[PDB]
Amino acid sequence: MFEQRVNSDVLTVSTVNSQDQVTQKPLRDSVKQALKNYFAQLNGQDVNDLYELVLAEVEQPLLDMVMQYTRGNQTRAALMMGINRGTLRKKLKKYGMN
Amino acid sequence: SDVLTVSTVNSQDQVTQKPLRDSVKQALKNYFAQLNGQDVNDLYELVLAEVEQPLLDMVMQYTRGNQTRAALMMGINRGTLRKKLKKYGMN
DNA sequence: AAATTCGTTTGAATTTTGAGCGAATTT
DNA sequence: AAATTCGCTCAAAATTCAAACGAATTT
Repeated sequence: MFEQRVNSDVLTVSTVNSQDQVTQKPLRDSVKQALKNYFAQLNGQDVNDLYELVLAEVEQPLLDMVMQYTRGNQTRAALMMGINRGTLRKKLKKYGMN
Repeated sequence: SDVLTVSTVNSQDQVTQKPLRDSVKQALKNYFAQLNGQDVNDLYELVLAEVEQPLLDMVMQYTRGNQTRAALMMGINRGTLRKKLKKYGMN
């Protein structure tokens, strides 16, 4: 009765395929494509912040949406994100979303 | 100005970049829509796992398996990296 | 009014980090 | 032959955390 939903098909993105059909592909693939395009435009420059770089780019929308979802309620937001309320307040401050 | 972007196509077959954060936002809007007041519980680990794996995979490819250079690129500790690789069983 | 949330401290648990080391590997 | 990396430890620096609690909001 319940079809298996793989973890990679939980957060998905609309894409267009070779037959102009709209399909959901994992968010993973978005991250992969972003990184591949990032690496290609390096041309051998040295990197030292890739994790923080990727992390900000992902934390900001996550907080944005979860704050919209809870209608500004930091306690619920912290509770559905699975992090301490203080950690959440910290992150929100970090991205000027307070 | 945006270092992390993905490729989009519009109805006129024009390709265009968009910030990765738009993808993340879309995926989440879809997630929240699909569940109807069901409880979300560990959304941060959820998203974080969805992002750490392709990151590790791409940086390990770029450095041809060299964990030390990977860790240096990412700006994390080599131990932290080994740990994360263990976590997603890619070692 | 009642409850919930906010805003903040405080100290404990957990995690990340650096540094050091011989073994194994790459150059 | 050398240099680099790995695999692994120790402990200390940093971060996350669960509690508080009154003030401030919301229900």
